[PDB]
Amino acid sequence: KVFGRCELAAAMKRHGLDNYRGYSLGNWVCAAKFESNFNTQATNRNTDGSTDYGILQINSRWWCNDGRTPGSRNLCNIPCSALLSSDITASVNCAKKIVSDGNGMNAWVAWRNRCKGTDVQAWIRGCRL
Ligand SMILES: [Cl-]
Ligand SMILES: [Cl-]
Ligand code: NA
Repeated sequence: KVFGRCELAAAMKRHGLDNYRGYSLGNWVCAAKFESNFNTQATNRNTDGSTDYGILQINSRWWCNDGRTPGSRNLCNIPCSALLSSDITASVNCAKKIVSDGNGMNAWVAWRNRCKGTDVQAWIRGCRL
């Protein structure tokens, strides 16, 4: 599923991400835009052999099991394919664990390079929330 901007904002609110660990909703919408272009099906292979999955590009070395990343830790205890669903619950639940690990949203490269320090509230402007 390719979400619209405001539709995704509403879904992430319904799932408790607004101000989760102090990150306002716009931060999460901005991260999703630049990680996946709001597409739940997005996948991208990395040089180390791991793969990133879904709307928030969650990595198969640490967070989910894809059966082809040797030494994977599977800290979210889920198959990576579950992160590609039109239902974002599994992605949100795993993201909550990632953002709590100590580095906050700096775990998402695109957030640090394209969202951090910008006017992220623009990503929710106009939306009925
Ligand atoms: Cl959803
Ligand atoms: Cl933080
Ligand atoms: Na915001």
